[PDB]
Amino acid sequence: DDQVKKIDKYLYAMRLSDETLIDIMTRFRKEMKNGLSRDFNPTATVKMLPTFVRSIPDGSEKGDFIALDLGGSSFRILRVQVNHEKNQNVHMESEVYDTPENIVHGSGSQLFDHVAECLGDFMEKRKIKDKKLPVGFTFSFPCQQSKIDEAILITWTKRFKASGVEGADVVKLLNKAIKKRGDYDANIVAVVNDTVGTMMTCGYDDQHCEVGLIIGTGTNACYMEELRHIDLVEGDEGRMCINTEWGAFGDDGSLEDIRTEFDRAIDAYSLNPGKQLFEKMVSGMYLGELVRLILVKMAKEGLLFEGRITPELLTRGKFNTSDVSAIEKNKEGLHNAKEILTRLGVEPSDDDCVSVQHVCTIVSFRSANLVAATLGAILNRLRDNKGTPRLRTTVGVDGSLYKTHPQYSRRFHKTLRRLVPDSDVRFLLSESGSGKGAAMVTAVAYRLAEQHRQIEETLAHFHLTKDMLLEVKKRMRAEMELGLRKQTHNNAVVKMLPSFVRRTPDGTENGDFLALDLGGANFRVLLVKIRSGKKRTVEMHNKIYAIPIEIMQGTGEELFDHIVSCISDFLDYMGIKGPRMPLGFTFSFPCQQTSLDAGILITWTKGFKATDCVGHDVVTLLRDAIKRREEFDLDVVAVVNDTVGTMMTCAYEEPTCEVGLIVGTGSNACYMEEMKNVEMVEGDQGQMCINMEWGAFGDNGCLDDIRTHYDRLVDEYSLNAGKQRYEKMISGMYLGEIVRNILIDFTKKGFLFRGQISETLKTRGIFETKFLSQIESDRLALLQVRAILQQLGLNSTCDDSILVKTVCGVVSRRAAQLCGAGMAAVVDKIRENRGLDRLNVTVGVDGTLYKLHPHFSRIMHQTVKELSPKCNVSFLLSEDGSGKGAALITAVGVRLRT
Ligand SMILES: Nc1ncnc2c1ncn2[C@@H]1O[C@H](COP(=O)(O)OP(=O)(O)O)[C@@H](O)[C@H]1O
Ligand SMILES: Nc1ncnc2c1ncn2[C@@H]1O[C@H](COP(=O)(O)OP(=O)(O)O)[C@@H](O)[C@H]1O
Ligand SMILES: OC[C@H]1O[C@H](O)[C@H](O)[C@@H](O)[C@@H]1O
Ligand SMILES: OC[C@H]1O[C@H](O)[C@H](O)[C@@H](O)[C@@H]1O
Repeated sequence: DDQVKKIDKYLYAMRLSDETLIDIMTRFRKEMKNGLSRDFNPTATVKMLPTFVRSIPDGSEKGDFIALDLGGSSFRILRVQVNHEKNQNVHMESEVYDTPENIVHGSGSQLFDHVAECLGDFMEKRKIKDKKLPVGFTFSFPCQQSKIDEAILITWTKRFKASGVEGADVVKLLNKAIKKRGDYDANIVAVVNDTVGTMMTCGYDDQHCEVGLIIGTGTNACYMEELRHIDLVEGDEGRMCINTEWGAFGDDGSLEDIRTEFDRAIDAYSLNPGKQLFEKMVSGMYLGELVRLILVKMAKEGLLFEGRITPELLTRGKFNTSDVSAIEKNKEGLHNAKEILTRLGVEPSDDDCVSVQHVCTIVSFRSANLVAATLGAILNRLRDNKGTPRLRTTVGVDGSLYKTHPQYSRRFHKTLRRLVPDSDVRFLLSESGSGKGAAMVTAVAYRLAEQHRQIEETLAHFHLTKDMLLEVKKRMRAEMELGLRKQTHNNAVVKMLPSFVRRTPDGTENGDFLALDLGGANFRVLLVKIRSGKKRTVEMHNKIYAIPIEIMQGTGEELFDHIVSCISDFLDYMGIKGPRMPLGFTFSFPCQQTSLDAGILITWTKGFKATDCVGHDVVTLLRDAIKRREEFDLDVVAVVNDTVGTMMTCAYEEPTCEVGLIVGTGSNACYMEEMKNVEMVEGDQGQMCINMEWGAFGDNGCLDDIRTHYDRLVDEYSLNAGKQRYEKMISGMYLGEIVRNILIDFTKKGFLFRGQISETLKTRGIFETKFLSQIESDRLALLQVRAILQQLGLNSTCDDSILVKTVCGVVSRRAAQLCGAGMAAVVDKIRENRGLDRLNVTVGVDGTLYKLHPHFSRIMHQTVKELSPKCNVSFLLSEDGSGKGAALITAVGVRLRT
């Protein structure tokens, strides 16, 4: 009773109470929250690192893996087969590799060369060098991880201290060392902390396992947190294992009232002074040394060995944690004490043995009590997250100390259960080591890496390099030349059609005009009033009319009768009476014009297919339909492409506007060409607006090297298969179908929607590009991308939505770069043709995809700037539509009759 009582007094501060433990538990509860917070994380001592392991095993894991295990008391390499054969969950084989102090304390290169070598030897011996076994790495040190296959070493701890590793991705260093060998290939697909491996190993057996605990060389814990509490990981969806790195608790000085002189001593002479302070009161690397420091002070005070002090006793590290364990054994402890102390150079008495045993008890029990306190905090946190009165959970544990001390685990469990009386906790020893667990992570990581690889390979076909874009630019220029030249115009796919509009607005136009706008999303009839002079004005009125697909694809007589019926209506709607008014017809299809007011339809594009129209003058068609109605009369003065109307609308105010662009249902462009270059039109004086009909670029195969399997599909299922190829990679009518076809392929490969091709995904048109703009600028819940995808009819996961958003982006980005390259050809032709060093030019633009898409216009302007650097291009969106410009065209037309 005496001795122990006095020893209790001497080490009174090492013998913590339940009140103190509860205090410590509450301090740890607060550090966990700081760790997880985006505000305090940078200055949190308990790092709460995301591990990217979002579940314990589910039973679907299967494969043949290699697992490395570095950082604990032994460096191990294992080959782990999981459900690789029926009636054998797991099968394991292992090897320990001697890794002396000079490697652990030397250079990083030397360290990772050593790991690569042992891995080589391991594969060599088992002849598995060609099996392509995915590798998992258990690396028990704090790491910064943004994905499962990256591990940026934050700080060395425990016995390791190799230069050049802190701040480096150890996957990359390990890859580098293996490459240097040149002996074999190794696919490192996952890195995990040993706490995480333990949790996964135990989780494979028990589905209630939510915590991984190590009490070995060092100490740490991981547990399953809710994504909504993990501020540094995007998403509020589900759970993710957090590696607490609890050894660093108190590094800021918050446990200074618990720490003793002994703690301070061991810390000051360790490899990492002032770091991992909590761990230094708890783990196997330090307990023996704490005991030795206490025995030295006691000896010095003549409380032990009659003051005898040997140099062996004074040698740091000479009394290890194994000695503590031996000494605390029930029957042989005192005897072991005797032998152990006898070897210290002393001649310990029997009382000395009892005293030393008690010092070992106090040190090892304080450790157990401390870990109980911190684990209690994690258990309370889980209980709060689950929201129930009682907590049922399994803690998987590993570590030499916990496995070999004769009393520790018992005492730790007891105290833990006392401190968290609301929990029903099971402790499951991890008898197979971290490797089994690592393998389970590895299996999942490997499966996902294979899916990502295939998705990337598919999407890479849509990526266009700058050089590729410069080549598209070059080809567009080449086709422009072909269409403008007499010799080659007839077999040129980019027709370069004269519009018979020879100048931009001169400011004198004025009058009241009617105009039609046919071919885009909305058919419209307009009334436009233009007034010049002191303060010019334009006044416009319009009405949209529907054109059912049966009339768009019925007979020309029916289509024009419909147009005439809508004009009739609009005249009544506006109260237009009096003499026949001039009218400008914007008809957005390729026409061969012989004059402003004559235009023979060359082919239908987009969704129109009315019969007896192709090869007819559409002004004549309109004129005929007005005569059939025999009511109003009209003076059709002009037939105009929408590109050309758009340009004129923008050039009303901008003298630099000499280009028109449409990116809506279809895509096309127009620009002012010099008459000397327009060889299909007699005259070499002045300019002429040319309707490129650029949609058809590629119809001769010139873009076959960039069209993908999905482009081919869209064209093959289209109304005009083989035609308008360039347009089909850019415009509104087509991007949605490119996306849809990519989604279907990914769903069949099992990368999206659970492998379910929902009858509405199999339905063409459903990926409207209306929803393409919507999906491409979202929320963070992507809760937006969900209602879009569900309304139609599938059921996303947040992983799902993401993929859908990425696919959309790849398609729209390529569309805008393609569009850019064509525009880069047009402005550099204008520049180069006028002999200028730089060209300041405005492009009047319109179209629904251009107007509504969040990134199209930006990406496209950037491309133009990169591909034609000596041109400074301003893109001005029309507010008014083609109407103001069709009216201006009509005014000049009237004027030119006189
Ligand atoms: N909070 C504590 N901190 C340190 N040592 C303690 C503490 N509580 C009890 N002890 C010591 O632990 C021992 C009791 O061990 P315990 O596990 O409860 O019973 P047993 O003797 O079977 O191991 C005694 O040596 C006692 O002085
Ligand atoms: N939110 C959107 N994002 C991108 N493109 C869209 C969006 N909504 C509609 N579109 C596309 O815009 C096109 C129509 O534009 P346009 O040809 O100029 O017709 P209009 O202006 O007369 O309505 C369609 O092909 C449609 O798929
Ligand atoms: O090996 C046990 C623990 O040792 C240390 O404290 C390391 O920081 C931690 O990464 C590890 O989990
Ligand atoms: O409406 C935009 C474009 O769609 C198509 O490409 C039509 O051929 C073209 O004439 C029109 O400019």
